[PDB]
Amino acid sequence: ASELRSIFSLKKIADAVNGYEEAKYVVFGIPFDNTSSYRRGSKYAPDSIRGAYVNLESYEYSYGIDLLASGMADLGDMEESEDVEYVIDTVESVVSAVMSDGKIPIMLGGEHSITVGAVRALPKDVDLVIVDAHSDFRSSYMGNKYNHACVTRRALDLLGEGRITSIGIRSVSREEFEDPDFRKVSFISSFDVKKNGIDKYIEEVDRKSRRVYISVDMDGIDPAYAPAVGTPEPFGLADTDVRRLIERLSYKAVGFDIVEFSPLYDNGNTSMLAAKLLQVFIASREKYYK
Amino acid sequence: ASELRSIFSLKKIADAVNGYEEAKYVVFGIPFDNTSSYRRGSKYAPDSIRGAYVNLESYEYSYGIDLLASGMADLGDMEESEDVEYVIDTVESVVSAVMSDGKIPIMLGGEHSITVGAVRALPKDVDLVIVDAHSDFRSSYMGNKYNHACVTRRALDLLGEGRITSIGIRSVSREEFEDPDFRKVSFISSFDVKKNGIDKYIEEVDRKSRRVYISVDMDGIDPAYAPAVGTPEPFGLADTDVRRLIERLSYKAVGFDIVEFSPLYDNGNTSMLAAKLLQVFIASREKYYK
Amino acid sequence: ASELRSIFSLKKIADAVNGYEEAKYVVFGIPFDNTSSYRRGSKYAPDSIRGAYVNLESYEYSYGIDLLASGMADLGDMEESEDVEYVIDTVESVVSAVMSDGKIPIMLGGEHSITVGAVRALPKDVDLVIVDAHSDFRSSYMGNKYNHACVTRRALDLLGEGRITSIGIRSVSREEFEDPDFRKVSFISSFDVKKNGIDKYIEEVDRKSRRVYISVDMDGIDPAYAPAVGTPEPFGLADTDVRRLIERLSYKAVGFDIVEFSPLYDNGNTSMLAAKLLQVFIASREKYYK
Amino acid sequence: ASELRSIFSLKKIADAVNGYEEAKYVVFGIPFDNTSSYRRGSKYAPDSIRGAYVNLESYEYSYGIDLLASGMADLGDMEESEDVEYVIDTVESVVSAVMSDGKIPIMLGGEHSITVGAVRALPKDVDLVIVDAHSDFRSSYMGNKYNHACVTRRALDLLGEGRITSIGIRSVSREEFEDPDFRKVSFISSFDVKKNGIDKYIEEVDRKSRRVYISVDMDGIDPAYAPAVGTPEPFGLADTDVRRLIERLSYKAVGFDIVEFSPLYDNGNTSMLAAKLLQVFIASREKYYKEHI
Amino acid sequence: ASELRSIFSLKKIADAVNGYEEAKYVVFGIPFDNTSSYRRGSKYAPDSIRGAYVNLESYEYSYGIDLLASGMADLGDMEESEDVEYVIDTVESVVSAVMSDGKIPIMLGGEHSITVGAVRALPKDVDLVIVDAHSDFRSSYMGNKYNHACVTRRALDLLGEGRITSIGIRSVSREEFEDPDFRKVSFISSFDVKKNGIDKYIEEVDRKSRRVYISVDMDGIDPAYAPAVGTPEPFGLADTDVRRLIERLSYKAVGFDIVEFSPLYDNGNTSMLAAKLLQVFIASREKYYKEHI
Amino acid sequence: ASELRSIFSLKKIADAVNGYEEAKYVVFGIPFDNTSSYRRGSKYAPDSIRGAYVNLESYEYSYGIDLLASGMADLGDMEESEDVEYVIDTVESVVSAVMSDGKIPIMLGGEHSITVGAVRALPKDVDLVIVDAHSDFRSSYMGNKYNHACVTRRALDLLGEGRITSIGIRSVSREEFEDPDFRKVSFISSFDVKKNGIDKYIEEVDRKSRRVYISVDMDGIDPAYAPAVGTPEPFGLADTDVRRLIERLSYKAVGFDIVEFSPLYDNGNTSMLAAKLLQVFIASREKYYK
Ligand SMILES: [Mn+2]
Ligand SMILES: [Mn+2]
Ligand SMILES: [Mn+2]
Ligand SMILES: [Mn+2]
Ligand SMILES: [Mn+2]
Ligand SMILES: [Mn+2]
Ligand SMILES: [Mn+2]
Ligand SMILES: [Mn+2]
Ligand SMILES: [Mn+2]
Ligand SMILES: [Mn+2]
Ligand SMILES: [Mn+2]
Ligand SMILES: [Mn+2]
Repeated sequence: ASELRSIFSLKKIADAVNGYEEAKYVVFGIPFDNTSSYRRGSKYAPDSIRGAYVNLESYEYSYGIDLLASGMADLGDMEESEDVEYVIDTVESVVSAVMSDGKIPIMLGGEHSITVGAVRALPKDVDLVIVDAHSDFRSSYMGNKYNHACVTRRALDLLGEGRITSIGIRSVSREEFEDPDFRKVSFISSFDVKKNGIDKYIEEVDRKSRRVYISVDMDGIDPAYAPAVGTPEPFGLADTDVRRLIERLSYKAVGFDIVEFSPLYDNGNTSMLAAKLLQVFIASREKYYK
Repeated sequence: ASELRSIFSLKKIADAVNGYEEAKYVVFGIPFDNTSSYRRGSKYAPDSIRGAYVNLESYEYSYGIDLLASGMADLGDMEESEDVEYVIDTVESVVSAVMSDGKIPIMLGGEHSITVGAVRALPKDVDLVIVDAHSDFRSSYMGNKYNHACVTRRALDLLGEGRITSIGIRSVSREEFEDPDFRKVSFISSFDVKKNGIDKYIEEVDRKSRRVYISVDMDGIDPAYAPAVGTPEPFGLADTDVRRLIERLSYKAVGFDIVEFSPLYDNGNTSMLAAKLLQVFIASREKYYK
Repeated sequence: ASELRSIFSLKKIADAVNGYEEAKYVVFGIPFDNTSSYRRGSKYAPDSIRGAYVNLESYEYSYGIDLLASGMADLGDMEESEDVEYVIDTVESVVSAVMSDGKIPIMLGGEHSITVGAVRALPKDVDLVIVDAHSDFRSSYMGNKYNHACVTRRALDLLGEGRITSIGIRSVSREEFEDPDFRKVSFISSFDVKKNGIDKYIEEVDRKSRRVYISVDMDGIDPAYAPAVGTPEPFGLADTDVRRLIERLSYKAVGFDIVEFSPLYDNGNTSMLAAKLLQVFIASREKYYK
Repeated sequence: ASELRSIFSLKKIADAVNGYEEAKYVVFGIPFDNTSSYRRGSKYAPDSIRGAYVNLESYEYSYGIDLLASGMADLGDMEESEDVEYVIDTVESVVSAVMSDGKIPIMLGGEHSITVGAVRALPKDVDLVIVDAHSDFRSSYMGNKYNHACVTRRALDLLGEGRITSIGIRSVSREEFEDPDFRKVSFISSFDVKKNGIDKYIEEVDRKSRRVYISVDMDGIDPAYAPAVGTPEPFGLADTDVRRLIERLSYKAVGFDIVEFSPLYDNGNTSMLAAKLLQVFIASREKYYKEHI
Repeated sequence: ASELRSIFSLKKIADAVNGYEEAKYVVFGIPFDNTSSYRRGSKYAPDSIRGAYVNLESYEYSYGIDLLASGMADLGDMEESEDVEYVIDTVESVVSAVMSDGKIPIMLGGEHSITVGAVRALPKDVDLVIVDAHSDFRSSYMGNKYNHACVTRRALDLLGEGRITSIGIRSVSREEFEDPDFRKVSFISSFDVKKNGIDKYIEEVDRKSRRVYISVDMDGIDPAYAPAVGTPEPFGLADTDVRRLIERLSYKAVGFDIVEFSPLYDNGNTSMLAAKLLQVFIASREKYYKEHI
Repeated sequence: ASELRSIFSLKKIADAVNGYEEAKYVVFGIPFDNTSSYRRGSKYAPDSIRGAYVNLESYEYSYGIDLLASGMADLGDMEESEDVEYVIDTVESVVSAVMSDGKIPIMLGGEHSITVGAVRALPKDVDLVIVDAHSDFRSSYMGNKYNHACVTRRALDLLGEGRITSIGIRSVSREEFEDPDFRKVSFISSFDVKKNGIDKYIEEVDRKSRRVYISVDMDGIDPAYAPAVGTPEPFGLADTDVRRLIERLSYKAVGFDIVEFSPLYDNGNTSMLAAKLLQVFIASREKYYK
């Protein structure tokens, strides 16, 4: 009976051996999809990342870290729901608790809008850093203020100006651009990165900010390195630009998330890049602290 | 921390609420693939069946049973291995234990050859009932006696004549047919079923056998109702023939298994039929005992 | 400029050569999708049906009817929305308007929930005829009484006992089976049909009803024939069982809708089946009024 | 040097072991497609059939015939060409030739219009038996008489009345149905079959004809069994219906072909049925000659 | 009755709001394919482009141009035809016509051979700028002069020397390379670009030509960015390289087209780049006329 | 009968018009696959490369070389086997025989493990050059020392220090990093290449080595360019980095293999890249010996 628990186990991130009590890093999943209009399937993103992860080594070669000894847990997934507001509420209290207990939340989702709940838990020293191809700055979309095209908006409301940066941007609504409050966020385009490099904007954030929260909207990355994103936008960042950003900023991170790609639209390469960025986050941080 | 175990959970069959201790039905998964030459992916079958299952109702309408109150557990999956012999050994001891403890093993696999381990645990009153498009009767295949094209062979060696029946058969090797021992198994073709019906051969088994073990090689079923099978064979059984067989024989079953289909070769309809047959098995049996 | 309109045209059903005024059958799409919790994509089915239509002939062989002279019209799609109530309200209006004008509404939708709007606009002497794998009889699903899992409950409230029949049903939640009002609807299982034939249940309707509305939730059909449906359920009707029903009730029908299949889950076959069901409705009816 | 030819071989039908001269059954591909409108990819069918064959046993259980010892050869594929007339003319020579030598041509194709070729080669006693969802009976299509929707018409031009049957049909253009010549061919609807059984229509042909040529347009079968046909038509024949047709008629068959499916549109199940249907033709024919000769 | 036309509409480019008469930019599809050998499905490109466009914003951030107020119209698609000459002749009339009215034709196609049409309509001052992985510069292919591998050749026949440039090329048949006439066209290799930057070659064209027509053969782009092109060729141009080409040249452009990709071969990313490239042409051109007129 | 052989032919590389005797480059396939534990399908890559080849021209533009007159040969495939050792033994023989005859072996395989056989047949003055994402330096994997995760360990045993260089490496298990013998191989990261360029590492080989063998494990290339590889790893080489290496070492090379990509995981692009790498090897070399 226990000899059976010893032989069989449910699906998990391979290196998340530690339970919650002992974990420095707490990986969890939020299967929410219900405001996405173009491609659907983000619901299934966490699970497919658990799938991809087996192909990965328990040791990170670039950083010289063994993830097996990094203290990761995987709680799994929350109930599927159709209600953005309930989903946001739950994220909020979950992120509170992890952070409160001296741990670092790593949230795997479907949609971007779950990040709103995370922002709600941010203290005043923490600044927000987004990777994204769109400014999610609409006042509302589809009669919902929590449509995943409003996340940058919701974040402004909660944090104020001189607090939020988003990088990769190359899709913006007119309604958004003409808004006065638009200038209250630092929007950095993919074209800017392609011209001046990534380190320049990584510098600005590393100077200005005591602590950070990193949210990765997968579609900021060019479709070539990430085909399965929910809303593809040509001319985007390189997977290495996002690696570099994470690499540099992870020592100051209170929390992390990866959102907005759909396992049903490719054969696994995107969920692979996702699982790998989850590695870069934990490995770069452990090297730093040693 | 416990409020978290209350919100998050790892992937499972939805109705497998009960732990091992309280379960009448013990679902587990065996991710083995390593002798399959044509299509690969059975490794991933159990997981995809967990996936499909959510679309299903917790109540069975045809049998009037609520699976939530049927006492199912899901232990999960065993370690992936390349070694048929190790995999077979482990299956053997697992099946022993469940049966020994008054419970009914329900094994989700990749390859058929894992059934060999199950047979090894069968008492003398139990007879074997297979659904399959091939006689897996080769003496050996690819320098392995445990190649999944030898399962009917291995089963003969263990059980003797007048013990094994396989239904759906429409692919047979010459080497197999010319073997003297071939007649020691009751091979029933799909063509026979299409002519005389299924109930006829279900009758023969229900008369002759005190108890049974049911093993479903998914490819016995016609490709139309099951596209993702590992080795497709046209002109095969109807999904309802297999339903009917299970429906009728489940009250005498000591154990069950579903094998030989690959989630990567279709969009989920096959793993759906699989998950549904898992239902028909438990529901038809609970109705009988009431 | 007018010689251009004669050289280019927008995507249409190739036999819908008549404008509204001069039409007997009015074809329109509803790209609504937003309560489907398994497979998503319904939204795109109208477009795809138009696409499949090109492979069909103008002359339906089995009825000596030429569809190019059947008075068909194609109005395209209604703007996408996330609001169920609002979508239903609009449907109610379009449907009422069209029947008032002595025309017949062929509604190509996404979800089944749009059928509610059609039900609202129905005269005391029209009964509802549904093909479906599920009873769709929930009082409410996922915080909503217009969830597509409720379309039959909603039909009941509008129409009362002895007006609604649903064929193909094999998936029922227990809450629905136990609700007292369940029996006020003639629920016919696919098992009943495979056993007693389809004509038996057709006779039961042709007798008891002066006029009808036909709703095809495409999953009533076995996944062998409609693999692209939103919620597959094995052991279903044959495509020829549905053809037969349409063939037989087409002369009494006031309207007709087709729902619940995501064209993304296959390579065209399902939407071809949907396009052929369309061509059947219009040819069997006209053949009649010859 | 020659040890290498012993280790490596080009791709073919695994049982096609003999050279042409020693072969009874000569399997060959014609990758032609350039008249097909709706789904394209027929060109690759013969290759995909060779690939699926590996999954099949060399011995056919239901006939008790070992295909390895049934005198099969595989010539491979013909060059691709955009010209219909050029292919049809090429087929005709290849069909005539193989029949002269008392061999049995099995033509794996793309489109159905390659069949026209084979029909030019037929003696007066041979009748044509077609499995198809449409009456490819159209005077012309897209400024082409040899367009793959006109195959039946071009067949009637060659054979005349009472020589041609086509089974499974369920899609007909009024221009064909209104032709006086339409009744000069036997058309059996997939609905006929589903109502009267296939055997009835098999019985008629067997009694009437002394020899046949069998042409299988893969879309005559219901899309559930052949999902990857070039022009799908629901409410078709059962995969078993076509098997029974072949089982019962292969002993009189002078030639055979399989056409109009496209491997790009599924994961292999359609080319697997196509390969099985080819086993069935050879095997059931060998069963006849082992029993009655 | 008329309330219904207010609720329902046929599918088109979401921003193509104006009728022809009031339009500056006239977008139209030509679903023609019947010369394409390797991957097929170009026919469906224009439809798939309209479908991806829904994912794009009506306002283009990098140019500060609202497309809804840029005078776009969408005529829809032309009948399908199997005849190359017939389509090319049809295009030529449609291109001439739209240019006469001082409008700007945006031709969404399948194959590249539709471009020939548009080239017949060009005035003497207009030069042709082609993005392509091959030199579709072949005297004939498969007994066809208007075969889609001969587009460049037929272009030279019409314009003569110094009038034509083609960028990104990395696949050439020796029969072309050995032609004396090969040097009468400017061919810039994708390797040239990757070495010297795209701007260099953009500078040359801008200085030389007073006006241009831009033809984008989608396979000139590296398969990483356009996976679903009809004839993929690795080591291609960056998606950004083509954007820069358009950005910089759309103010002189009398016409534009996008061709030779097939939506059947991916999940939408290629038609999404195709739709973005069309936004880029219109937007960057409007930016010029808002700044300098 | 002989006029038939002139009209039909079996699947071949369209420029391999010469028989063995008259050939300088000998192209052969090894459909071996049976130690790959993630994606399976390598086995089919030779066939697919032949298929992609049809889209290529006979004349390679960038080298003024006509491949129809380069003395190429295509021998087809070796019978499938499940035995690694045996496959390797056969490879060893074919490779030795071919180099002895002063011919160059282009081996199109499935797995990387076949390269071992080629390594066995190498003279004291030929160094090994590998493109790969992983170090492949395990002493043994999954109960086997000829697992494809070991191909570099096995290379070392045969060749000793200062003879083996591997470029693109970004995935290393810790056991390999810690083994003392690790440093006896020149391991070049894809990060090193993106930073310092590729030419730097090419110079390092062109100098230190008289002659070489080139092995392309296709996953060394970033999933953007070879999405169909057996084990994807993000942050990799550009396809042009590999082209460059081949361009530069082709004149010293004694053999050349291409491995580790399953054609099932894409729609042709990877095998096109593999076919183009083939055409590069043969054109860059010949251009040279002009
Ligand atoms: Mn976002
Ligand atoms: Mn975004
Ligand atoms: Mn089996
Ligand atoms: Mn089997
Ligand atoms: Mn339903
Ligand atoms: Mn329903
Ligand atoms: Mn035909
Ligand atoms: Mn046909
Ligand atoms: Mn071109
Ligand atoms: Mn091109
Ligand atoms: Mn590797
Ligand atoms: Mn390797």
